[PDB]
Amino acid sequence: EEKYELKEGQTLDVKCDYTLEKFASSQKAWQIIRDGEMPKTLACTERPSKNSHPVQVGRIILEDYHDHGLLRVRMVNLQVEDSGLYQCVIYQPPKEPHMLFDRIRLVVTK
Amino acid sequence: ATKLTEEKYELKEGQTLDVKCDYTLEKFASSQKAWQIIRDGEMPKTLACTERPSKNSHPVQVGRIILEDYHDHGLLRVRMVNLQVEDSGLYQCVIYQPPKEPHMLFDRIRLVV
Repeated sequence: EEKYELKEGQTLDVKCDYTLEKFASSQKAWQIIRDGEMPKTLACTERPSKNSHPVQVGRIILEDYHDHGLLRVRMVNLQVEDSGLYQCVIYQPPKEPHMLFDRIRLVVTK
Repeated sequence: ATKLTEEKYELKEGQTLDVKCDYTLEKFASSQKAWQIIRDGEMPKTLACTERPSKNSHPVQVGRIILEDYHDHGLLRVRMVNLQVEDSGLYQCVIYQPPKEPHMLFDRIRLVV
């Protein structure tokens, strides 16, 4: 329930920590939580996740810092319609993803 | 947990910003490293960098910026001395690794003077 208020054109830059010894090479994803608590994946790493390589999907950039146990997420050139609830997960189909810890709320205004 | 990449430093004119940027020693000890400012609509801009290769401990001084690369544990120390209001901004430590994009070390620094 951390909430970040940003303006159009700005960048959200966050770090999601995970247990290095368990999840460093696990595939990971950034999701928006839509109506009815229904997650939608907007960007994911490769399987296995590559250390450091920036993965850019649309305006989202993922960078997995294997040596520090965190996934960095950037949402660049923000738009009002990016506003919502987001989370990092460990992406492991065909099982349901493992939520890493928490969700955040992003609010983008003009 | 999920947190902002930046860490906020609120300081007064005349004081010194003194931060550490940890890195993986066995990968990056000799790599050239830099302190950059992140301005809106521009590429990150290096204000000071180590030599290539980076020397153990010897300070590099550019204006009021002091860089020190400690090879005992793999840590880049950055100071900005005699701080001015105009120093306020968003900064990062990076490791150069051409032809890849520079690799950012955590945490970014949100400086408010």
